[PDB]
Amino acid sequence: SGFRKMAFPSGKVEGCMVQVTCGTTTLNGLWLDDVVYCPRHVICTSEDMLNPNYEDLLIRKSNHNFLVQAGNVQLRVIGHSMQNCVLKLKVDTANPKTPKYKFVRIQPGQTFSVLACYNGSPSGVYQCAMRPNFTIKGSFLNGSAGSVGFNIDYDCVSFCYMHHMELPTGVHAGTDLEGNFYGPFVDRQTAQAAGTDTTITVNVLAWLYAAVINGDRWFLNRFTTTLNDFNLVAMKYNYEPLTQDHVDILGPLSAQTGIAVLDMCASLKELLQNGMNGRTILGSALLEDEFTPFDVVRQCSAVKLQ
Amino acid sequence: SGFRKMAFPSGKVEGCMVQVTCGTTTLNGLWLDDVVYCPRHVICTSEDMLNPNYEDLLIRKSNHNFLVQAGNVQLRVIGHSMQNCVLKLKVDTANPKTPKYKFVRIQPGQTFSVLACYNGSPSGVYQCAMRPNFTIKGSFLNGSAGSVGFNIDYDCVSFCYMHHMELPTGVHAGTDLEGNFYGPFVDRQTAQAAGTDTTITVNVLAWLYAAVINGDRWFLNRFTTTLNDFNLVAMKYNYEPLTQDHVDILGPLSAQTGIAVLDMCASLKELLQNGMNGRTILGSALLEDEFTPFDVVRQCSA
Repeated sequence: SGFRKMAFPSGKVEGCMVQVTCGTTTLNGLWLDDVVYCPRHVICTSEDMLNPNYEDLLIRKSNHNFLVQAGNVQLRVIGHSMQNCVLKLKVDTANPKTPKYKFVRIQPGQTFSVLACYNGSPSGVYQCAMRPNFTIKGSFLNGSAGSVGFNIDYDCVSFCYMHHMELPTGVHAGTDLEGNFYGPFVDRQTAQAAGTDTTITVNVLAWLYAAVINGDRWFLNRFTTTLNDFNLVAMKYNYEPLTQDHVDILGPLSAQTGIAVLDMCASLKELLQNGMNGRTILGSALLEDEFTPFDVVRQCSAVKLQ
Repeated sequence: SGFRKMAFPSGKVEGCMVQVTCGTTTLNGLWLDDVVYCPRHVICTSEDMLNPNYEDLLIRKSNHNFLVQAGNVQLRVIGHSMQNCVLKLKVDTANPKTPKYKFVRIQPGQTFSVLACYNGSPSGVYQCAMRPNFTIKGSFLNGSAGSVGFNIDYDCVSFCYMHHMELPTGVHAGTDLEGNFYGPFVDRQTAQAAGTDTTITVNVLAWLYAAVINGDRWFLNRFTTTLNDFNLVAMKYNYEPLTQDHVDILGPLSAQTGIAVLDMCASLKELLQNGMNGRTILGSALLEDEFTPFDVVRQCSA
């Protein structure tokens, strides 16, 4: 029992992290087969970051201006190219530790594990969600760029995030592994702001189910609301609107608990309007929105009476 | 910036997890050099768990009763001995992925990473604190026993916890890697209760320093206190005592932010006596006590 924000074991991704130097800048890269992926702003100097012309910066480079290290093993760079906001370095050696992998672009509300790295070395792992404003509420310092987010299904690693920068409100932005940014952000050291961040309603509901399964049930109401009725309250408290597809996703959690989904919505409604009266839910004083319904299912398996 | 429960990367520990089976009982083992460490209840049926005589149960086993499986390769057990509540199985192959390691017994309030495993196969990793009542609040299902807790210091894995069992409140109980339980618990199926938990005061202060480092500045007040006066309020609010040794541990964070340790004691005293008045600290409406001072510097400094 118990219920924790849990990250995937990071060993497979650790086997892919390398150090990428260009000029005087070191950050992290991802070594898959014979390609190293990393943020293109590794070619900037500290003078270049207000409005870099990345094409112009890159034609000034050659393979000799990149140093890639996989641990103490040197990787000879034999090609480079720029795809959107990621640099792809071709190297003379395919990574023998390459897992089965995919590149996927996740939707807001979906979670993933982050392996934070500095100078090519894994430093920590933790669980994150793509927020509705396309930021990540992470923990990153200077030198973390090129850290990646991922999920593991079976033995296949789905890479979904590569980290580029920190917005001044203390949240983080980055790209998929094809280099397309999540959200309206660009890789420059300019003034940009996260949009208003809303709460992921479906995930809050899944977390409440997790609380019920683990015995925390003080907040339930035998009351049924409607989708339209709930959504009026949702917009008042800056919650993502709830769709019928959200209700479908929560069907299995609903069967295991014997609490219908619109009952749980009425329970969540009452928490929004009245607060939690000084009690906690799963050790938390806030409504938690970074567990997906699948994340809850993996961690709270139960017998079904038939 | 940002502050998050952050575990150490699990790769070096994943290379040590094996599956240990004795009869119809399977749990997790830690393979280091030519030894596998696992909870001794691997040698029990459902019936034995009521009141096991572990010595008599073990002396009835042989090497061949023990199935150790590392991935797709089985290892031969070539000796077995019991150390307190853990079993040490000698295996005929030294783990080529053995990291530099040490075994440490940790104190309440310290944190560690847990690599939850089922059937010898890693499932997930997360941070835990050793509570003052010597339990942890983890996420362990049946079959997770033998999962281990660890810190990584440079190239070295300090193993400090191995999981054994679940208590009636859903908290978890375990041993160090010498098989000595944390807390008054025993590896038998009888009613045992976690003691009254207390808030790890020095960790709360460390978390407040982490807030200020991130920019959450509002709880500060230039009112101050003595250590003896602060603890009087601490006692009443079920907070652990704050020792001079705790004040020393916070010294490095004190000089980073510029806030004297007892000044942050005075601010937390105000937080306890009034509540937070609807605000949050580091995106929490509660005073978080599961980040040590070392955990904070790990996340805010170079």
